[PDB]
Amino acid sequence: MSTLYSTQVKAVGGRSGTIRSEDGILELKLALPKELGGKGDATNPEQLFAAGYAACFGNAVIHVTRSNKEYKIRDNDVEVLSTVGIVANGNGGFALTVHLDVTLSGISQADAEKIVEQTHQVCPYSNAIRGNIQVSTTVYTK
Amino acid sequence: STLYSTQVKAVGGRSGTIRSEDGILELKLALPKELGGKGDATNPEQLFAAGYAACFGNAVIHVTRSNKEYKIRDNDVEVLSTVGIVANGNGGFALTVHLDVTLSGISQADAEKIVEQTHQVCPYSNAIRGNIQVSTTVYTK
Repeated sequence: MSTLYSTQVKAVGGRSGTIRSEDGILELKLALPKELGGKGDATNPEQLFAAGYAACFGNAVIHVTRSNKEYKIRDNDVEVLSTVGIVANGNGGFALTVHLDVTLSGISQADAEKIVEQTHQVCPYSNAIRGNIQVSTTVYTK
Repeated sequence: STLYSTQVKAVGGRSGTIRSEDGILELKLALPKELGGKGDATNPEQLFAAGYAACFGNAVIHVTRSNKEYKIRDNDVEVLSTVGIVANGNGGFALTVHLDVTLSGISQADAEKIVEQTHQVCPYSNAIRGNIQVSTTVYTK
């Protein structure tokens, strides 16, 4: 299959530097959080990953709910709260952890759990990290 | 032990919003024009490209300063990530990743060896190994 969309982002200076997409849409400074000896003035790779994952997955949730043909939902009926952490692995190394809190409005609990299970096969983030990060997921309805 | 943890809330998918719990990261999201959107705002692929390129560059700095053959400052490292989204063969989507990594003031062979070492260190490269075959080109400027 051919690539549906591609984008480029330039990062200079590591976790204390800057990032800027080539189209200028995304441009912001980075800072080490206080937990890693920084100020926390600005975002960080974990925050950026958390945001992109939560947004991909929520969109895939909408996409799966609508392909199942049962529920009437609008986009804002889906909320994903991602928790992204960085832990120590091996000797001195670092690994990521991900937990997803998925809240669906106007859907039964069993259907929401089945929907969320389905979207893990859809969102490219989940497919990207399967087996390396053991993603945990809790499904809420409201 | 968990050394740092962050939370981001996303409402409405690729046309909605994101907001970190501490308020530091708050952005609108839009579908790109290639997918029929207006492209007013960022998207999950840009966010991933930005996070990945920032980790790898930071891990490149650490690896270079761990072999201790070159004295290098932060802005001597630049990572240009190319992230695409493609449909897989099984009713889902997959990411593609390419990294153009530019290291100032060091030889080509040392830069290639440093980048190879970094791929074992950056959590994002470890996060996707076996699912995404990352391609990498090393430049020395």
